[PDB]
Amino acid sequence: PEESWEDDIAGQRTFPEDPNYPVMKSTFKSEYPFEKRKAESERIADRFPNRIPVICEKAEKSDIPEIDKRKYLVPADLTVGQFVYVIRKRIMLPPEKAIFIFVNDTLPPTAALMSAIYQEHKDKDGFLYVTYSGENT
Amino acid sequence: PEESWEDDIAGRTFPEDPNYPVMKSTFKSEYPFEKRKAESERIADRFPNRIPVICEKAEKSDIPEIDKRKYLVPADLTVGQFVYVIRKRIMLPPEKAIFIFVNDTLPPTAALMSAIYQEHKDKDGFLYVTYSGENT
Amino acid sequence: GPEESWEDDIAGQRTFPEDPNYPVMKSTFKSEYPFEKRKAESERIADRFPNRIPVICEKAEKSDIPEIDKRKYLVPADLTVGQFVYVIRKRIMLPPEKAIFIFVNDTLPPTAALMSAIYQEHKDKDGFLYVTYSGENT
Amino acid sequence: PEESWEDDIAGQRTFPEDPNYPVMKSTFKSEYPFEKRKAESERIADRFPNRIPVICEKAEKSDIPEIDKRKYLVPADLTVGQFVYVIRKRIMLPPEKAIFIFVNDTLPPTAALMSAIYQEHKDKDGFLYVTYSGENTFG
Amino acid sequence: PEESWEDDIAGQRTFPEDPNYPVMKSTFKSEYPFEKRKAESERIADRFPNRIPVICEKAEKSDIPEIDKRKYLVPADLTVGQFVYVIRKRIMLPPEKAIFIFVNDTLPPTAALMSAIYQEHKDKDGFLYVTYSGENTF
Amino acid sequence: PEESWEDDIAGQRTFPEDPNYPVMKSTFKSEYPFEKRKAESERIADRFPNRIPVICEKAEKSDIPEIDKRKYLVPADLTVGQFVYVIRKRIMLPPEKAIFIFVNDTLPPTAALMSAIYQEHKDKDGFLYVTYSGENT
Amino acid sequence: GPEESWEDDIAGQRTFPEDPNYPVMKSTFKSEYPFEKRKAESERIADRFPNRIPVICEKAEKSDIPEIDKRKYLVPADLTVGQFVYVIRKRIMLPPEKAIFIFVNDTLPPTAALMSAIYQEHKDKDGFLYVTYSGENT
Repeated sequence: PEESWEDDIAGQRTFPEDPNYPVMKSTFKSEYPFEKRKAESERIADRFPNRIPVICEKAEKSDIPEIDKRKYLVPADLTVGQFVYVIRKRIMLPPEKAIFIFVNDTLPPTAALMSAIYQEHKDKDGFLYVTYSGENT
Repeated sequence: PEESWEDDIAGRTFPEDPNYPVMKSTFKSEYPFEKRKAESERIADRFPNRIPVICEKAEKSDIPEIDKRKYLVPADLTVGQFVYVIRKRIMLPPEKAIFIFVNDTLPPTAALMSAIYQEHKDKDGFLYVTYSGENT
Repeated sequence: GPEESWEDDIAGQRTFPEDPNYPVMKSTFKSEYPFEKRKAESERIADRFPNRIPVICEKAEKSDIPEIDKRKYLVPADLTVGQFVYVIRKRIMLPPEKAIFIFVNDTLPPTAALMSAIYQEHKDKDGFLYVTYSGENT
Repeated sequence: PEESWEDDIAGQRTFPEDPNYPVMKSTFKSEYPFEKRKAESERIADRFPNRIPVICEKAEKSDIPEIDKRKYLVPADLTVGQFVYVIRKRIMLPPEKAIFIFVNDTLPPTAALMSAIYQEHKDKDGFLYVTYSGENTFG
Repeated sequence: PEESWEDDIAGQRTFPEDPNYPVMKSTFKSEYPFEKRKAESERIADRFPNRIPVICEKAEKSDIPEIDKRKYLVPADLTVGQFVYVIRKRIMLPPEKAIFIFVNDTLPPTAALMSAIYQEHKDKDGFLYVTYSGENTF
Repeated sequence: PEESWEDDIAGQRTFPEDPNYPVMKSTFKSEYPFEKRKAESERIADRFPNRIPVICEKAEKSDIPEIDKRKYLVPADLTVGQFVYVIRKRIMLPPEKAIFIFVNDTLPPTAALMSAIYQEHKDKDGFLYVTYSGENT
Repeated sequence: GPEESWEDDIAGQRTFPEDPNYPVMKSTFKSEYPFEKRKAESERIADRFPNRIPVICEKAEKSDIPEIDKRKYLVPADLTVGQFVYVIRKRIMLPPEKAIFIFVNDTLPPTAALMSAIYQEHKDKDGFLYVTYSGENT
């Protein structure tokens, strides 16, 4: 025959997390040496003008959802608030939950342009590093 | 497998996040007078020949923000030059007008920032400047 | 959280361009106010401040000398031209190595002329003494 | 807003002279060749019959106030003293300060008529040159 | 620009005399000691043999105009009247107003020669002192 | 600073008479009544006994110089000629010009004594009136 | 104008020269008047003064005795020569210490002679008696 679809994953209305699923996420900087990161940023900047290459990773201690995407090609004219919404849609965080982002331990203002934040805060490797979190540090 | 760069964000008009909570308060409201006067005193002692400007956006204006509001302006700079410093900091395109206000007046372009400071400095030693995309 | 620190990050700049789109317009004093208002004003101020010459001091249009937002000067009658000139200098923060010139009726008043005497001969029909300053004699 | 009047200069501890306001003082004679000057004095004689045309300039070394007027059309019937008072009014020299005038380096008597002083002391170019000072700069 | 001539003194309400204009000249005899005066007159006689050396000053109480010349080298053949006209022309006294002169408080006749007046009235110091006035006081 | 002597009058092309110098040009007799004149001559007779009191005035039609002295106290022994020289010197008439004197409209001889002239011609008031002139009437 | 004062300023002086140009015609009576006029005059006198001798009395030319302007003398007929001589002496004011002489036709008339008798003998054809006076006897 053929298997039928059944809505049977009711759970005990708390769904426990698997006790032994060992996925070992690392920081972007730790996975790639500096020279590789700089070559990549130069290549992306050349290939995508008017785009800010953002490495966006989750704060270590925050239970805000993760996602497998950390590379964001942000149009230079986007505001901080707009980029934050891009992240929200990507991780599918419901609007009632706050989201915060950090560039070097500071909360960028909503109406600042990503290009300006980049101009001030880009890494020596050419990327803009952004941490996102569900709680203010 | 490494993650690929994708030009997938350019996709209409871009809505603002509904719950991204930054303080967004005025400098004077965040710090008491005595702390502010102490700061301006120290900066005057630390950076001679510099005008310490607290530069903030007018609340009702949709001109971009930036995270810098403390500006150490060389005393010989003109108003117009300082305005350009603000523009480049917030990256306002040149086709868009920018205005600044000291005591609710548009200071002249060719005035020296040192003279504007001498006339308009706050009781706490700072020069408070508001920037805007409009002049209402 | 962390307070913004002061950075001396503007002085090191290679250049300092003037802003290309800061649309402030400086009007002539006479052009902003009708005659009868200005005459009423000069009378009112003269009455309120005896022993004072009320001067409207504005920058010559073609001069790149610094401007300033003060143009109403309540000058002691006993001051000389030179002393008043120094008052203007200090107000606009023009460094002393830079020459400064002023004009009443498009003529350069001599130092040690008294402002009271300059006023006696050159006061406007509206009661103010109009003085133009410039960094380049014209 | 509109700019308000403030009496903010009267309370100054001092009032220095400007260190770089360069006025180029030139004697009237040095500014014009003899031809222009004689032509002018003649024109004035024809146009202003009962008037003595006086070029009145400050003695260089004197601390008396200056003024930008140096051409004085003095009615001929005026005495020296009356003309001197005209100078005082024009430069606003306070009465407690003496003032001196000189024609050909001499102090004319107060009751001489300007017409007579002109008759004897007029320049070859038709003008009467008188220098004023706050002291006797020829004694 | 260039200063223009203005007939701006003639319209004045009044014409007061200056309140602090100094008189550096008293009577000729009192300003110089006798020996200097006699030496001077001798010098003039040597240099000018056909000249009467006159010290001519205004009477004290007279409002007739003054003049700065008090030394007159009068030709000996001049009449009193001719010398009187010389004084009138020097001080610019209009002909409609009378002029009088005095030697030793007396009016010399209009047709006496100045040499004769000198011969009788010369001072001990060699000069002839003449007082002029607009009225007959003595 | 002292006024210098300048020969600035002799140069002149002409020398006009003053148009308004009003000095009385009148005769001694018209200025004083007979009583005052006789009183004066009597006082003089007492005060100067050996002196002849002469009132010497110019003929009015004559252009000869005047002088302010008209009272002459003449030594009794002087001749007419000597007295004439006294008049000439007082008025400074140059010798090349003739001089005449008249007593009662007659030319007295140069060698008569003034005392004799007085004896014959004295006025009723006690004076001797003498007219001098540059012309002979 | 104060009254001229009397001054004894002539007698003082050291010399008293005669005027160098006082030209009075010295002329004898006969030379000035023709015989007809003289005779006519003497006849008029003879009718008008019948008891008077008409004498023309003039000074001798070379004599330094004083002159006088009277030369016509109407002499009382009873006068002696000497009395008439005294009349001459007093008219010319010759002091008595000095001698006086008179001449009729170059001869000295006696003192006690009557003038009428001298006239009878010496009268001119023109009717006058001519007498010359002098300080010497020629």
